[PDB]
Amino acid sequence: QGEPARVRCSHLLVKHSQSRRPSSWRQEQITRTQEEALELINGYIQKIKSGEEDFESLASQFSDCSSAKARGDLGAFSRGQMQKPFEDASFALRTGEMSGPVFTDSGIHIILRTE
Repeated sequence: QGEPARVRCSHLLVKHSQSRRPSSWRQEQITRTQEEALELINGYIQKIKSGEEDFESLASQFSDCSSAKARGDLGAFSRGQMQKPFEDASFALRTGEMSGPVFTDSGIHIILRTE
């Protein structure tokens, strides 16, 4: 009750060979396994938690989503606009919180709720 109509999120996507589209601006063919993507995701999370790296800086360098060009920013979205697992994870975050690994048809994500 009272939920905001929209949230704004940045994310870092690591695709794998069973992503809906196993290709990105980084690689014409993404051949890593889902487990390898999860290992990379957990490595990125650790780098962010330790303060060695900034979330948006990692997303701009390493996210397999075209939103890497926007430093991970997807913009604001309402319910029904993102894939259900991503939507649910996003709306479950408090503003400024970062998720753990989120599994979608696109790959594995880290999500940072920015608004």
